[PDB]
Amino acid sequence: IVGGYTCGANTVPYQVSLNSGYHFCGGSLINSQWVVSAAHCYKSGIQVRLGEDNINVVEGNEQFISASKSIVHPSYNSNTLNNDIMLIKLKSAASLNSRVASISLPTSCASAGTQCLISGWGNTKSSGTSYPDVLKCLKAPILSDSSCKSAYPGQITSNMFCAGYLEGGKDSCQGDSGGPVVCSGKLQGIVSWGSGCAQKNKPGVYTKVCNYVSWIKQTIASN
Ligand SMILES: [Ca+2]
Repeated sequence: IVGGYTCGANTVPYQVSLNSGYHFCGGSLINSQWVVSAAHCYKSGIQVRLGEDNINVVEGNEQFISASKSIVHPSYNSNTLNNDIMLIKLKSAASLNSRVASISLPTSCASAGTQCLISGWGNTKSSGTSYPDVLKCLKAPILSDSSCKSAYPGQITSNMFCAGYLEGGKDSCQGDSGGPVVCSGKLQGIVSWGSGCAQKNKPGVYTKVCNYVSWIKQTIASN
């Protein structure tokens, strides 16, 4: 997260860290046994880390649970990043409390102008590299489809939306991939892609979760 603030320990209780020896992506806990992330975060051997703030220090509220199955969206296209969404089943149910909790799925899509919260452990600089150890947060609005398509001609599908600031300075960045975009208490987006981080006229692009609720629910109900 570039240009954000320190969330505060366990203030984003649905945020998870995907770990393969090191943090490599975020995700969101949608129930006691399932996490949703980006398909471009797929790899074998994932451990899901819940209840984290400092990812390099054991602080007492963590739960470390291995993944038992990963399901990449059937129509994911790695070249365009269309359908950039993945489900991860945990080997055992998480223990839900005030610091580890699930985030609701949306019943309706959020409209442009809605303010959302984006969070992650990604890079905090637009030029250079500095990775924080504690969770960072950014408040950002959903941008109009027109402004999003104008920023990225020929690249935005109906399964994507832009959020952030056209003037730059504030954005998600490398290492935030797969993490949540939460608006009015519902998961509306997944950190997907962009052109660099926090550059003028290049806002972040996010997977539009409201298009995938049926697939998510049917998949969880049969796996
Ligand atoms: Ca920790």
